[PDB]
Amino acid sequence: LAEHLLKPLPADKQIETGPFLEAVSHLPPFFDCLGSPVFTPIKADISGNITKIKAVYDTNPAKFRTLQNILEVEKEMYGAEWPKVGATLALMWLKRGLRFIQVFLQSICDGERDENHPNLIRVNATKAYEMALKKYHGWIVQKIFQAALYAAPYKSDFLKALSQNVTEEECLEKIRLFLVNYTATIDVIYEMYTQMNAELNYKV
Repeated sequence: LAEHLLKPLPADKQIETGPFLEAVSHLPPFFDCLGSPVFTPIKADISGNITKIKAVYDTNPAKFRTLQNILEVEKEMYGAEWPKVGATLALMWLKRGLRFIQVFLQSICDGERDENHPNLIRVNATKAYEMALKKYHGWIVQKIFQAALYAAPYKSDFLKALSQNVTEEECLEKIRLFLVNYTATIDVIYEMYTQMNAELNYKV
């Protein structure tokens, strides 16, 4: 996780597309090590969106140099169907998966727990869900998330699975290091969606 740090934001806060895609491509693999087939479609959703944005970038790397460039080019290129089209739409859903991961990891690092059930991660995952995804899901997918939640590993096991023979405390400090530029980048992407009026609130 500290092997594939995101770059810091440059001074103009424009995120280069190519390095962003390379960086977040390291995230989906972690899903194969959570110990459950329940995670397979989740991995596919995030990976799928990365692939869709990459395929749009690959057509013209210079025109799509930055994430901002993607949104503004597609707005011009598509007309009325935008922002519900192309790499803009894929990144809109990608950012919510990335924010989910962010809120979950930060919650774990901040020592948030259920006193009653201390070695579970259900409260951390639930907070992350509420903050990033829930309002974009209809009732059925919410019900599926609730069920899926029970495939979650124990906290102790989750942390050991992300790690080297290293203490839990060491592993968390490494996660905190990863979260610095990760959080800043996602925040800038959310801000970009707001400024460009590209955010949509349809539920699935």
